[PDB]
Amino acid sequence: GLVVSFYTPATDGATFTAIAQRCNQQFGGRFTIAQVSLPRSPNEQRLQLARRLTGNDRTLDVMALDVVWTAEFAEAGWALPLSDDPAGLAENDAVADTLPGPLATAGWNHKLYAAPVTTNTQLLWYRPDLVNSPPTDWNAMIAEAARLHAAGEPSWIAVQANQGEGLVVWFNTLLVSAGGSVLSEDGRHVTLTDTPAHRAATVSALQILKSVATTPGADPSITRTEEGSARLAFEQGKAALEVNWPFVFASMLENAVKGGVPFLPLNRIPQLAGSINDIGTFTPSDEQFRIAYDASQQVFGFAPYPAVAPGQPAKVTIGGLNLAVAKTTRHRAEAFEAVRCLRDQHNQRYVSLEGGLPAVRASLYSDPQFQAKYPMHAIIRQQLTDAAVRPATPVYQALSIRLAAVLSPITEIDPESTADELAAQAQKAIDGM
Ligand SMILES: O[C@@H]1[C@@H](O)[C@@H](O[C@H]2O[C@H](CF)[C@@H](O)[C@@H](O)[C@@H]2O)O[C@H](CF)[C@H]1O
Repeated sequence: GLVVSFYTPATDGATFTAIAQRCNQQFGGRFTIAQVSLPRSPNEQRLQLARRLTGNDRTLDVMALDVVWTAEFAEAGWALPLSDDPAGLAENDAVADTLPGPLATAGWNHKLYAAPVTTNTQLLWYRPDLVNSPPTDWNAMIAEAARLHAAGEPSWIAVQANQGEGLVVWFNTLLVSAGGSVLSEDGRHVTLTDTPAHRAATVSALQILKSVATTPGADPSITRTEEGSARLAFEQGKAALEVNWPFVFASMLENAVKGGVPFLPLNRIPQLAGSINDIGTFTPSDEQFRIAYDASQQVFGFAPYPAVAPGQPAKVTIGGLNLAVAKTTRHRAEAFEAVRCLRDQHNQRYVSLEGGLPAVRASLYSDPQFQAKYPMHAIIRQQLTDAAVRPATPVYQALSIRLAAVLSPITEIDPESTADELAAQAQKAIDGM
């Protein structure tokens, strides 16, 4: 029958292709979901969708949106409200058995405009064979990197952050962890420097960025304009401390079994031969998972994101993907039916355990069979419960571009003057209404 197109980030395309294929067996031949890839970069993801939306591409049906695009797509009319489902089932489905943090990212002006499908929060990943106890706060991270450099050990702090959205995410986490905020609750005022407490938070965050950027043994890549991968730096043994989203867990086991991780030669364990399937994905039996995870524990550990204020946890910026029905769709009923099928319990287990993307269904985090394959589950749920959020505003794309340009390169941050420049650039973004 008809085709429901399903646009997703390219890096997640294989995972969502698998989910769509499962969802296509359950539709009685009434319709088919066809996954289509978008570039890497949240901003260029959005750009491609916005061109199709303003050009009235009537073949565009369902979109996997970064959590920061809700306000823009809702206010533009590009994402239909879930109440536009002709069956009237979308809103109840979106909230049922779903964590509240993700749901907050899917709303605008008191209505839902998307159904959460994946969420995200960053953890500390470390080498337990080199780092005796994982740092609990950022001054401790700095000290550990220095101690490693002095011992001749890998000294990079690999943070998934170059000159774009990941850098804005890191800054947002530090800022909110210190008690600040980019914008006011209603999104209409810049609150980086408007009170002494807010200015103090912004300065504290900038001081941490600058300190990490200039630790002895820091990555020479910080200053340049090119793109590096924290995940790959750690897998290659260039860093013993990494701050990243939890997809690095699935990556570490898979690439180790393939032979791509020098300090974790799972490719030399006979019991793991053939645990890569014929499309290249690590798909272990229960016993193979136990063998690979036990081996990995010697060289790979995880821990909460480091705090800014010692003594209590960080407030970690939430990430993820929400499923929205485009206003261009010719088939609203089937597009909303597809959204419900894409986020069902079976496909949520799959998106976390094979795709590396945290599920949004609360039940999974209370499910011992899921917990046995997703060992980070408790820290992830804790960090999603008291999460920082990036500002929700229709001009987010312009705000993030202006913020990232001030922050980058982080070696050139000077906390007091950079704080004022940030506030002035943020103000230009929201002055564009
Ligand atoms: O498509 C990928 C995605 O771009 C990127 O997304 C994550 O970082 C972004 C940049 F900070 C956040 O804006 C986003 O919210 C958050 O999920 O890494 C994911 C895997 F962790 C991928 O699935």
